[PDB]
Amino acid sequence: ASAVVHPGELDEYYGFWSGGHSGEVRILGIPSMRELMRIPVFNIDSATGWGITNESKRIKGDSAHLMTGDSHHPHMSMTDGSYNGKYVFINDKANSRVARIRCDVMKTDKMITIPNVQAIHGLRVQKVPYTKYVICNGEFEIPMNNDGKASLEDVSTYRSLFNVIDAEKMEVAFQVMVDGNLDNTDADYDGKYFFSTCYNSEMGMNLGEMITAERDHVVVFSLERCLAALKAGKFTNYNGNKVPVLDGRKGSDLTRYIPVPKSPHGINTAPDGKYFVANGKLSPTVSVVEIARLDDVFSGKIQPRDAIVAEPELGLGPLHTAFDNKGNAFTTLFLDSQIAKWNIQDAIKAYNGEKVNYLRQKLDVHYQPGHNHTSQGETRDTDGKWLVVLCKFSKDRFLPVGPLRPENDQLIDISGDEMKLVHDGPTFAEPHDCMIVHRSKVKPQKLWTRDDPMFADTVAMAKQDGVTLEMDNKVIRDGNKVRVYMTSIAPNFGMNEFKVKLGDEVTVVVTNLDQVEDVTHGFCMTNHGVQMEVAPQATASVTFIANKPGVQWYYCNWFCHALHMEMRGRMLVEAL
Amino acid sequence: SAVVHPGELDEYYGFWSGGHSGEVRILGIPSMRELMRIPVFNIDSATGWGITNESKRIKGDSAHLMTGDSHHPHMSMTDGSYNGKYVFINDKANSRVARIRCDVMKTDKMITIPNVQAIHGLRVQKVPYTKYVICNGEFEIPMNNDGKASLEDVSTYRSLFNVIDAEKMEVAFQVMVDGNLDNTDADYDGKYFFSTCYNSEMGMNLGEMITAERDHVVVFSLERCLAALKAGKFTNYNGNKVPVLDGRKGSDLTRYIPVPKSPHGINTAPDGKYFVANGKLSPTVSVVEIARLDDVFSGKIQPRDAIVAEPELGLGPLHTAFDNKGNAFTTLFLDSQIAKWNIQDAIKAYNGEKVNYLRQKLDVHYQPGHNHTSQGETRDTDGKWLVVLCKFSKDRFLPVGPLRPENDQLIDISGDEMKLVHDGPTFAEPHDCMIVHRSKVKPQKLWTRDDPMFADTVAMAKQDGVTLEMDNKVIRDGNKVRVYMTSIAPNFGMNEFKVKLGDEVTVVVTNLDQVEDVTHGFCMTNHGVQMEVAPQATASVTFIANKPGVQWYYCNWFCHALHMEMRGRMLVEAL
Ligand SMILES: [Ca+2]
Ligand SMILES: [Ca+2]
Repeated sequence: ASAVVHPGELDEYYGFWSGGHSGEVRILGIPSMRELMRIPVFNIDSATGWGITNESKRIKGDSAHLMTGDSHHPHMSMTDGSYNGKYVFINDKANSRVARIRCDVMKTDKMITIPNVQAIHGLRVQKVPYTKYVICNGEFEIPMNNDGKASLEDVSTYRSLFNVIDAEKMEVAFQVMVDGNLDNTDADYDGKYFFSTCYNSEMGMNLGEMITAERDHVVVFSLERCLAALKAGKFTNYNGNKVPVLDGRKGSDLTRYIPVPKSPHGINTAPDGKYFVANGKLSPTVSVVEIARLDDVFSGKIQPRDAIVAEPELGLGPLHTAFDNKGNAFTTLFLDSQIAKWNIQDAIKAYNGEKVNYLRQKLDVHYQPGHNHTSQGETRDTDGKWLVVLCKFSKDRFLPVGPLRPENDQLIDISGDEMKLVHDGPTFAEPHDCMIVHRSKVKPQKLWTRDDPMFADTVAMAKQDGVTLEMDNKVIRDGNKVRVYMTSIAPNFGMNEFKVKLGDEVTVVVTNLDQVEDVTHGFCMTNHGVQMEVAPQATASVTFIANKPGVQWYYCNWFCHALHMEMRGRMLVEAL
Repeated sequence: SAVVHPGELDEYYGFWSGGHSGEVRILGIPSMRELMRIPVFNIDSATGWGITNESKRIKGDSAHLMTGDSHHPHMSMTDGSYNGKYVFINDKANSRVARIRCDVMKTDKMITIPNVQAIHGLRVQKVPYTKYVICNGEFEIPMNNDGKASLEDVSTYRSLFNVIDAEKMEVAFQVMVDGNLDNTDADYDGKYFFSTCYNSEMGMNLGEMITAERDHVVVFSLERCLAALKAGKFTNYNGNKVPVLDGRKGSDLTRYIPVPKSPHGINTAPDGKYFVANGKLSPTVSVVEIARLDDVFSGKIQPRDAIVAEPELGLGPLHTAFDNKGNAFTTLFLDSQIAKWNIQDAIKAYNGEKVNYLRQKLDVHYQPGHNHTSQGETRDTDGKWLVVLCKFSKDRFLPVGPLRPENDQLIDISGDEMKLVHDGPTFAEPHDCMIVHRSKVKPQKLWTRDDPMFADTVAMAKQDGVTLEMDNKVIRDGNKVRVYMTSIAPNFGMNEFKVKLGDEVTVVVTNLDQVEDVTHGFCMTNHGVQMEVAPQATASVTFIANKPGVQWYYCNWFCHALHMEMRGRMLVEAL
């Protein structure tokens, strides 16, 4: 289509982007490819104070002390295989966390550390009947009792686990121990199966060992059999936690292993729910599995390789596949630096021995593509309009900026069934993955509400102090703790000064009482490394030590009003 | 045209304030795409800036701060033209100034400015080159801010103007003033600097800060300040050695020009002939003829005689940029417009001639703060592009919840009518930006082993007998362990190493690839530790091995087809 969005025109879709090594999630407008917002997740965000405010530290829980992460796969909750706009889930590979973003407020509301695992890589959502579960893979291999004693160097004890999270509760429902490691994951359109690639079926501890096998596998998980095993008590608990771990190693009836060449990476469900495609990586192929054959693999009527219905050669380094609404597939070729457009039914005919061309087109991309994604492509609403390709090396595509270069997110018009590159988008910190949802499916709110759970503990603290946040400007003294409750209505804080003793632990609680959307305030204590966003009708709080004597100005750092520079007051720190 | 198609390059670099995010951003102009984020005052998960030992060294006395608010990014000049060497940037929130090296596009120096609170305006000396960087303390505090008798005694409170030696990155001197300070600029002669003041009242609340019908612009004579310093006419405060000069009203070092009303921006015209101070609460700007300043200093004329026009423009004038034709573009925050006006016509109208100085008002969306033209703060001003930094985007973009982006609007000014061409959503309210032609900036492609940015790490390795270009070694030092490893994609030079529970582990990684932008990373899983390791760079991080058992480290950057396999084990032995 046209990719130009002129002033006063709106984008058609939201993109929820991996922030990659930055630890954030980004909202893009499609097709303009402009970044509309950054949602802080695993990072310490100076702009909003996410990671330093008390409300955000509470959400981070057991990981509040961590300052970094690597945001991998962002995916939105579905009802009957269509996006429902409620949540976006995102994993941190670096510290094995999963977080949930509420789309009403576009902030992270839950975060959990997955036990018993190291490195959560693939993450997707259950599609059908709705996102009951979020699925994600432990990529690295570690002992279940990883205590630094006899298991430390004993590779025969090392395991990777597949993780099934209750999406609404944001708690791990169960884990499945597998043979090999795990890489990417996806779900069917029936609510019956989940499936993951494995690159280290060898359980190798160095690169050479991890690339010896001509075929690793896709492991398929039967949800029905897993739930039955759980109900029958056929699980183990490890590490003093209560997460049930099921045994899905070879020999189990919970899982089946389909051999796939070679150290495969992406695994992608076709939007008709008929097939999934596993991407060959070191083999110049993709492997196509017919989902309707999985029951026969589980019953032992056919062998796991009998579920493969095509295995077309495409090119060098296939990593990831996306789909249009017409039966075609778009596969990234990392080493050839192309997208291969191919037709699934023709690839099936060719696997059956028919002399038929399945390859439609190869498009040069710039350069070294990882994942690629189509508009609404992971749902039944796939529309065949846009393809976005996440290229890892931008080389000559942008002005030079030094020894660290941006990545290149390339937008391709696939609407004419003939692919045309229309935009090179420089991006920071190597987004891994993204998703594209039509604007009609996402409806954020304009104002916070006073009962929001995200600052409910801070409200409860105020109530214990006898403070009404909507009304009060009060200083509560609790020994060497000081709790300062202030209102803000642009261009004024509700207190012009307050006094504390040197060394006091000061918690400032600010409530923005403006009632107009977009009138964001901030609170910054100068020279203390403290700043935070205070959104309309929100309460936010930060705790710091008053370890600097004398006059210490606080101010509203956000431009909320013509007189915002004058929206400041003094913390007066008395000497001992 | 503002379209940059695939395989075409932008014409200019923009160096953008990251606002409350604490970073600096590099944009392509006119595409308005963000090419890079340079970490400064923030803790950058992508690169490890703020957690690596190299970056904490650079941060010095502020390595413990996790936040900042990056204000005014400006590039060094030679004879009033950008020279591409440095970009300087202030942190208002914690009173710091940092320097970015443009060869590697990383921050190389950072200092906390003493005796002050809240650095707002920052600009560079233009002529004969950027010898000095100039910046303002916005808030008013005692010089002996000890929490004793001065605490509530407002008569002790002061703001200081700060002159930094750009090449040394040390404060050269400070000038104490009456009133506070807001924005600043420099002439094109190397004679004068000048700052706005909104709190000439020394008010401690909003009402008190807006009582005066005129506050002022304070003009600093560089020659007189240098002479006073050499004569020993300075004081030191707070046990530091920064010389503070007395520029209060009546000093020979400064002159105070009355300007209505709580003014904000102050902007030098590209011919060096005028500066414009922006009226804010007064619907005017005040135009000063720079050549009159010597006569203000000698007493031949009085300070208000420096003003040659004070045209009414509209409600809330905040900031002025210039084309290459004698026109000015002033943001009107309250009217939500840009006013295009002609300086010489405004002077004629001030002198009673029946001439219209207002060329056009363009609606912007919405509530503009600063605005900037392409090469506009230099002699190379080309009159092609104007960017306007609007604070409220309202309905301009798809809705994203209670926090909305700002709107950076690109306007084609190359013809007689201003034409809006692009709305750019931006994060965290950029305060200010600059636009430099691509030909003036020439970054390098690879680091070199002698770079000062990791020299202390190299010197540590040398004390251990380690040659970083060759060695994969573990050094044991009591409860400290130093691990030196090479990386050549797709392999680290070690597949595993052993430590004891509770050891303080420093991992030093040197990337030996010789191809541009084959970036590696090092991440210690579940430890909150990750960093960029650029080609030919060394990077290091220190953490406690407080988790027993197998702890995988991996290359988080996609450096090779086999990057997922580029990983090894830290084996943490139980006690
Ligand atoms: Ca393998
Ligand atoms: Ca005033």
